Amino acid sequence: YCFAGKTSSISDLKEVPRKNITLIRGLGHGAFGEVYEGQVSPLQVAVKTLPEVCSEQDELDFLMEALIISKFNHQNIVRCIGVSLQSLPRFILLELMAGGDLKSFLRETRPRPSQPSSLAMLDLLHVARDIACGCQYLEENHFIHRDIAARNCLLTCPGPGRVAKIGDFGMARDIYGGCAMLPVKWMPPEAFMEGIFTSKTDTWSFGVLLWEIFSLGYMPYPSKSNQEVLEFVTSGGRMDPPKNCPGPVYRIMTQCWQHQPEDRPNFAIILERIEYCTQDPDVINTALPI
Ligand SMILES: Cc1cc(-c2cc(C(F)(F)F)ccc2O[C@H]2C[C@@]2(CN)c2ccc(F)cc2F)[nH]n1
Ligand SMILES: Cc1cc(-c2cc(C(F)(F)F)ccc2O[C@H]2C[C@@]2(CN)c2ccc(F)cc2F)[nH]n1
Repeated sequence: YCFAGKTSSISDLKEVPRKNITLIRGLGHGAFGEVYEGQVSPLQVAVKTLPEVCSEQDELDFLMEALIISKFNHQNIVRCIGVSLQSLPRFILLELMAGGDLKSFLRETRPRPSQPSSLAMLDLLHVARDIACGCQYLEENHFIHRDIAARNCLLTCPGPGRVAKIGDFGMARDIYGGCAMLPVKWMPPEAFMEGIFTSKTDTWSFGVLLWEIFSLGYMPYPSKSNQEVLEFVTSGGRMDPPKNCPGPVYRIMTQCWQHQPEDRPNFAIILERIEYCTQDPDVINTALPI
């Protein structure tokens, strides 16, 4: 694997003795295996596991994740603490995000008649700004994530002062299973039509993510199916604003969704435009829907 002008190696990872690792509680499922809260000797960690019953192709997939995530050095990308590959099942140790994934956080935190005043519009911009920062770092380093979505984002803590980061790279690794598994609802025309991926691919996906954030955890093209989206988008159809979404934010989503890739902004521009949205009172004083 190459990144930042260097070729990484399996030895360059930090092997953590298995005896030092201790699993605390299950946290969900990954693309393939499972995930746990853990402790290393007292360091709080997250542990991605590789099933023992796995293919020899899956083993190599697992290693690649570790190598990929290890060469990143950015505050908006989950840190890789190390690996425990010499023992079975093979572990990958990663930064722990107490806020959990973003999609769930948005759904769990939707303002409701019981407790409406939970989140504000300014909080959503910071999350979007956080992810835009990471994507720019990837673009600057010529890495194409190719699966920018709320489900692959994590939060350090649920309360104020949370930071959002990109937490999963299973897609970039797989391309470096099938059609019904393709994230069609997050991809531009040239991706699901031709299989072309660039930094302007991630620009389109970030627009969908933006829509996810200001719909507060909704599913893109809610009532539509994958193929209905596939025909909707190629025809020039685009999603409507999320409920109460301020104009200048939606205007970012619509530029991210330009049909031709060269008509979409890069992440330097998106960031700048997003920061500008944090500077408009009429934007950050808009109330969220219940
Ligand atoms: C690498 C890492 C995972 C967690 C994590 C932490 C917590 C808690 F709040 F309890 F600490 C809860 C869930 C967490 O991820 C779980 C949800 C999963 C599994 N689909 C996930 C989501 C997005 C993603 F990008 C990677 C994931 F693995 N932290 N770090
Ligand atoms: C290609 C593209 C750029 C944008 C864009 C998006 C946003 C938003 F806030 F919405 F993110 C804001 C500004 C945008 O371009 C503006 C910066 C300009 C004008 N100097 C620009 C720069 C380079 C270029 F090649 C075309 C340009 F028009 N969209 N598409």
